Amino acid sequence: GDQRFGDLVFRQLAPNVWQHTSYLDMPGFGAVASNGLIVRDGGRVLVVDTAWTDDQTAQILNWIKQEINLPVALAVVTHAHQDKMGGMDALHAAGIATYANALSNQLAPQEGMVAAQHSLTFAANGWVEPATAPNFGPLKVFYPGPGHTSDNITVGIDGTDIAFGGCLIKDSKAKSLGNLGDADTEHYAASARAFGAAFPKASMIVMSHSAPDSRAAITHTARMADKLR
Ligand SMILES: Cc1c(CP(=O)(O)O)c2ccc(N3CCCC3)cc2n(CC2CCCC2)c1=O
Ligand SMILES: [Zn+2]
Ligand SMILES: [Zn+2]
Repeated sequence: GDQRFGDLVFRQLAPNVWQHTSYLDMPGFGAVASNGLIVRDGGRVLVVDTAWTDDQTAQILNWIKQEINLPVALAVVTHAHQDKMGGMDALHAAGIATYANALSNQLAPQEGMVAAQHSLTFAANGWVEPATAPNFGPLKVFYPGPGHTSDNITVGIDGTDIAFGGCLIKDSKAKSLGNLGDADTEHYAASARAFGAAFPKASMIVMSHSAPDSRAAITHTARMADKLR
């Protein structure tokens, strides 16, 4: 059930959850799909990840306006790369409170990203320090450890079977682990499984560059990561 809205695709995953998809024509490799989430929490909307660009991100807000018609209370972005943080200005222009890993906001300038307004910090166990993620409601935010990037974070939705690995997790039939230029070879496998252990009740794993999968994605990604050991 893919709904086309301008150059973006929206798919309902569950009663209060949609997957937003945006495309960037990358030279030689084609038009790359990137996924985030839109979660209705009672009388407000929560956004996970921007589109690639400000224009695309503004089309997510246009879609929310038409299809939900409630204020976007906050957005959380899963690491400091264009597919996840490219549209930060569009969120700020819309007056939306924005949250990222402290380290994402630290990296954002040199990555050519605009920093989120607010910084998340994580306890030893990797769960977000609740003080830093206020009014997140059903969004459960977890730092699995260094993987796809050193600053990558994951999000589960309470009252839902859905967990989001971002660019850390690839689908169960994936060939490679993709871009590893900013990756941590050592702890990737561990981080991939820490995400799995953090959301064990999650039967639908949403990820950046594939349609939603089974938990096989996590094991498959972790198993492919174990070759980097
Ligand atoms: C940041 C980044 C991404 C997004 P992410 O998956 O790393 O989050 C990317 C995402 C996808 C991608 N092709 C998709 C199929 C296989 C590879 C390449 C990506 N390249 C490398 C390009 C930079 C300019 C020319 C090559 C990236 O630099
Ligand atoms: Zn990335
Ligand atoms: Zn990615």
